[PDB]
Amino acid sequence: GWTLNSAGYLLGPHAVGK
Repeated sequence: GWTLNSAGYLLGPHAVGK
């Protein structure tokens, strides 16, 4: 992502990171 997918939405299809 860039703003809505990186800063707005969370990423992690296989690897988790909180």
